[PDB]
Amino acid sequence: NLMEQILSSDNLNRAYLQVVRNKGAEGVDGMKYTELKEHLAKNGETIKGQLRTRKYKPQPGVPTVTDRFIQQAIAQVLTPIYEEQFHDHSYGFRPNRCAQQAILTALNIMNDGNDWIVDIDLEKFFDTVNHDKLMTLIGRTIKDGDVISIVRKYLVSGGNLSPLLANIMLNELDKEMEKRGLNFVRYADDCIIMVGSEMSANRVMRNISRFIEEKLGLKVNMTKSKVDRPSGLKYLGFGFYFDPRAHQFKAKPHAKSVAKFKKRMKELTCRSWGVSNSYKVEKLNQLIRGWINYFKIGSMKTLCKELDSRIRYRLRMCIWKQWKTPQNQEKNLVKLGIDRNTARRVAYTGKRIAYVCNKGAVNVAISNKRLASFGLISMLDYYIEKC
RNA sequence: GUUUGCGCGCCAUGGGCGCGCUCUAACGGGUGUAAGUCCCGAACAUGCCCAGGUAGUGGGAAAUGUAUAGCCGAACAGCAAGGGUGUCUACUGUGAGGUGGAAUCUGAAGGAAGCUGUAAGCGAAUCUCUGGUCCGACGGACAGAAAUCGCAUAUAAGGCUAGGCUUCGGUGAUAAGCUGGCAAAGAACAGUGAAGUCUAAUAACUGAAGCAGAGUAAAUGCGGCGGAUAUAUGGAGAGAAAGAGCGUGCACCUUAAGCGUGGAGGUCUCACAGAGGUUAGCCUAGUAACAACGAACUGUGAGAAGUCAGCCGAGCCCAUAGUAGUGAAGAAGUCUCUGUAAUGGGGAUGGAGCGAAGGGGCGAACAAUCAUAAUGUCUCGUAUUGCAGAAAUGACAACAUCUGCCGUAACCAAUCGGGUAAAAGGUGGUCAAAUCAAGCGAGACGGAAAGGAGUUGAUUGAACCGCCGUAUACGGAACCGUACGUACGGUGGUGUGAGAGGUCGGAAUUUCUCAAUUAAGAGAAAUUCUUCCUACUCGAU
DNA sequence: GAGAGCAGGGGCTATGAACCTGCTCTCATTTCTTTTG
Ligand SMILES: [Mg+2]
Ligand SMILES: [Mg+2]
Ligand SMILES: [Mg+2]
Ligand SMILES: [Mg+2]
Ligand SMILES: [Mg+2]
Ligand SMILES: [Mg+2]
Ligand SMILES: [Mg+2]
Ligand SMILES: [Mg+2]
Ligand SMILES: [Mg+2]
Ligand SMILES: [Mg+2]
Ligand SMILES: [Mg+2]
Ligand SMILES: [Mg+2]
Ligand SMILES: [Mg+2]
Ligand SMILES: [Mg+2]
Ligand SMILES: [Mg+2]
Ligand SMILES: [Mg+2]
Ligand SMILES: [Mg+2]
Ligand SMILES: [Mg+2]
Ligand SMILES: [Mg+2]
Ligand SMILES: [Mg+2]
Ligand SMILES: [Mg+2]
Ligand SMILES: [Mg+2]
Ligand SMILES: [Mg+2]
Ligand SMILES: [Mg+2]
Ligand SMILES: [Mg+2]
Ligand SMILES: [Mg+2]
Ligand SMILES: [Mg+2]
Ligand SMILES: [N+]
Ligand SMILES: [N+]
Repeated sequence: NLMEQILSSDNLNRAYLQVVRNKGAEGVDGMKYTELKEHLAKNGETIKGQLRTRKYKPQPGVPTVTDRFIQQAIAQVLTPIYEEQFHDHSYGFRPNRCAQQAILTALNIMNDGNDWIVDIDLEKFFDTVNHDKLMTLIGRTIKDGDVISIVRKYLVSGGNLSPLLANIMLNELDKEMEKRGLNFVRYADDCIIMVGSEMSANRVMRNISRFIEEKLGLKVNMTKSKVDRPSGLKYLGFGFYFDPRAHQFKAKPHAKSVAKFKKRMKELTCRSWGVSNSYKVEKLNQLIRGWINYFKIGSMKTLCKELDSRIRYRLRMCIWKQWKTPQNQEKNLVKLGIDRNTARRVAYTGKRIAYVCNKGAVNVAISNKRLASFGLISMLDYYIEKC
């Protein structure tokens, strides 16, 4: 019956729509995602019969569009009921779940008083699992042998099937967390487990590693998995800290995520980048919206204002280098309100770009108000608006 | 399409090789056959230091100037022949046009071999040693090339900017260079500063190594080797060594804005004829040119402005033109020494030739594209086999798993000693399974289906970035530039900007027609995209 | 304006780094050219 639910016209159309919304690469067949509608209209009976009589290929990284499409169909039918059996503190590749929820729940549990963190990471996941125990776990849940044959055929050969099957594999780890009596959140093969004591956390860590290497079959990494205080814990891009009052543990953008944002911002504000500065401002704005929307549940106000000053400095260097020329620099400085003596003095200091864009007449002519009216969004103001 | 940028000729105020005349170290001495060379003797004025941040006097150590004949002339100021304008005014031509004034810009990095006065800088054979800088292409530094070696270099080597931490801590002056947060180069100013050399005197009153970070790039950095170095490159030691100015000779050699002179091809104007249109009369264009409207085209003569930008282009065609110009002070040809990566340079004969300019066509060659008997396998059996689950009975008291401590200072955060599967404990018993057995696979082992392991031609190469060698000139030695400076030779790299006009060609959309007044079928008017052309207007070099 | 420091808090991973407040403090520039992306 579950292959009849896979091979039902609504599900096939939704898998097609999700594939053409993804707009992924073609694969080994080379077929376009725009070609998928024609090939469905000309092989609907062929695809459905080749799947129902178990003769289908899983042709083998990017999957082929027909392979990714059938993977989508099985994933849309198997993300429910598996989602019904899942735990509450699992947040990765699930509907209505994200990293923000994980950080909120981790903060609430640490604020209960579970200071010591057990970091457990699963290493090289779909390589490490054997297919038979995974697929008899799926068989414990799914009773239709056609689904078992097609899913195993996809495993012996990313797309939405793979994180679902991974979350099925790690739901046993979550189940034994609930059985053991432990507080945790898990996104997707990265889980932090929160207990109260160092002896407790070491014992929990070794018991978990023994469980995963024995019962689950996966092998955990000795390098990435560790025990740590929340000051030393990163999780889904978030660092952590303790507020000086004891009321809250509070989320912090980790230094790696801050460095990622700074790298993308320094790319988007290159001086020699030949696009117009309105385009750089627009791309910078979109990057700022994405990063602030990810980290608005963290505490980064000093970081936001320092990054604002950095962005404005780099944009002033961009504008000054686009003027390029001492008469052009003097003309625009006089236009923006600098007197001609200071404007000529600064404009014939056009080389030393960083120095003159740091201070003085360039800071007055290219002001924060004028950059705001130019189109630049402050990190601080958008951050205060978001939370 | 970047003031100018073409051919040919002339001319040094440019450079060589000679001849002369004069001058050469503040002012004097010496030393000496011989002094511009080597040595010796003052003052004044700055630089620096006697400091506490200054002045003002007293003092003093190195350094510089007055103060070598002389050179040069700022990114210094002024003058300035000329050039441009779609600005304005006059005159003259029938017109294309021309000439003269004002106004404004310009007078440039390549010949008025522009002119005048500076600031600053420089300023003497040769040898030896040494510092710094530059070069050994281009190319993120491969490939290709005639074109250094090794290493490293974009989740950014490296340099630089502002702080922090840990250790330490007084001689200074000359002085090329280095750096000032980076595309590259210069000039300016500031801070430093290599190599050595020189000094380490006097007296007072009134900053270094490192260390991790942060920020900042149109990318080269370090070391070796070889070479260059008159911005008269910083110095040290030798050196009785040359340097400068003026004049004058050489069938001396060269030069893009100087002087003279040529401008085809296209474009435009006028006058005659023919061809036309319209009312013997008048016109022949315009829309940038092609195209299309239009009667507006064709000859002949007379004139006017005017050329002159490498990118695949040897060579041939048109016309100035076999003309200007060069050639007998000796051409072409031939022979012979040779050089480069390539372009060349001598000689000896020979006796006359050689031979331009702008713009269009055609085009060899080159580059890019375009065309011309197993395994395995489908379906059978054979023995197995991977991973679920349930359970007749045995073996035993240990197996997991979750909660973080002990004492002491009269009172604990290894705050004080010890430990971290440390106390005290909870929680669930722990496996071994005879038997039975799911679904999906995996290999074997055989038996039959099948199945098999260049030529030639066409299109395109629109434009652009350069680098390198020689010659020849400049800004500003080098480096960067002057259209890749230009000319001639070599080499890589990028790829077809916008508007407007045409093609209104090909394909799509709206509406008609055919099909049958049926189609996501075909044709047509319009529209859009698109192939292609046009410096016509910009933009880029 | 961009960039620093200080304190100035408290609690815990306690003689450190986290954050969010302030003060409080500096740095002010070649009055010139040239050439390609
Ligand atoms: Mg004398
Ligand atoms: Mg005497
Ligand atoms: Mg000149
Ligand atoms: Mg000149
Ligand atoms: Mg003078
Ligand atoms: Mg002088
Ligand atoms: Mg000198
Ligand atoms: Mg070179
Ligand atoms: Mg290079
Ligand atoms: Mg760096
Ligand atoms: Mg000197
Ligand atoms: Mg530079
Ligand atoms: Mg200089
Ligand atoms: Mg030499
Ligand atoms: Mg000197
Ligand atoms: Mg010339
Ligand atoms: Mg004429
Ligand atoms: Mg001309
Ligand atoms: Mg030409
Ligand atoms: Mg061309
Ligand atoms: Mg060509
Ligand atoms: Mg021309
Ligand atoms: Mg062709
Ligand atoms: Mg010079
Ligand atoms: Mg040079
Ligand atoms: Mg050059
Ligand atoms: Mg140039
Ligand atoms: N020109
Ligand atoms: N060029």
